[PDB]
Amino acid sequence: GSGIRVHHIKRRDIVLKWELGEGAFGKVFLAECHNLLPDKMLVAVKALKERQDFQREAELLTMLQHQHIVRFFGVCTEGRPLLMVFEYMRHGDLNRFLRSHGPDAKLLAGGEDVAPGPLGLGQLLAVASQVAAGMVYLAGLHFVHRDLATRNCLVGQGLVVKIGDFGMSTDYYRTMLPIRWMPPESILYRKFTTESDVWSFGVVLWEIFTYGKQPWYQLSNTEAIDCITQGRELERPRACPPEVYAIMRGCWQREPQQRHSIKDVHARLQALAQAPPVYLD
Ligand SMILES: Fc1cccc([C@H]2CCCN2c2ccc3ncc(-c4ccccn4)n3n2)c1
Repeated sequence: GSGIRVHHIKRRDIVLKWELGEGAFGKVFLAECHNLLPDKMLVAVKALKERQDFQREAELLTMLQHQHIVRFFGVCTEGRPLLMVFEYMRHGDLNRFLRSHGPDAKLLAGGEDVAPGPLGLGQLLAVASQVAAGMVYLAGLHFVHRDLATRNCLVGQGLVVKIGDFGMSTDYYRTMLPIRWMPPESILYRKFTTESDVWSFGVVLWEIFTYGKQPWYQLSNTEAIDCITQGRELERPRACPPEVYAIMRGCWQREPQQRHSIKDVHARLQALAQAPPVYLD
């Protein structure tokens, strides 16, 4: 049948090195690949635990290509396990990267490409702008991401940041809803739209400027649901300038239609990134 051509990779061409991570996304390995882009190169490989969903995912991953979507190279389906092959993002998921650079961080981090310790305001803004740029692309295709959160973004060489997992853990509530990232219309009416992604992106913005804290971390899942549906908003992070907090708050309008577009949000973030406001205290 007709569909997107998905690149296939021979199995003897993939040499698994070791596991990088486990979780809701499956098992991810570091691997060498021959011959992807002409000689040998590191990639990330997702090995699937347990068939039909895989091909659909591979098709969609093939379609969704952007500077701020993690590069997908193709699949290996000759024998088990099924493999999906990605560019290797050397700094891992954005939530852990943020935490390792937070003030609270227990150890020093890096990396010859990024300084250890807290990120600059300009860098935090560059991280936010890049995730937004990714979201602009997806909204342009009417792709709705139902689990936008820093745990699903990846950080590569020199602080390039990309959306890393599409969602096709205490951050979830029993399906599993990333309830702390969800807008009122999702919780109340089970509606999720591109405007709902603007809300979630507002929460991502908060994650970034708290160096990866969990939204409403003091509260239970039902208590957080109470906050979200009663109109209580996450407080301004100490490292977050008032200009950036105004952007978050624009994302958190109760009425979806009064939230600013992701295009507008990205534009304001990128402007700040190019000229970061002075901010202390
Ligand atoms: F946005 C996420 C969050 C978590 C996992 C992924 C996985 C599943 C889909 C693709 N992917 C990738 C793709 C490339 C890559 N380079 C390094 C890593 C990685 C992953 C976990 C821990 C350390 N490193 N990854 N991970 C994406």
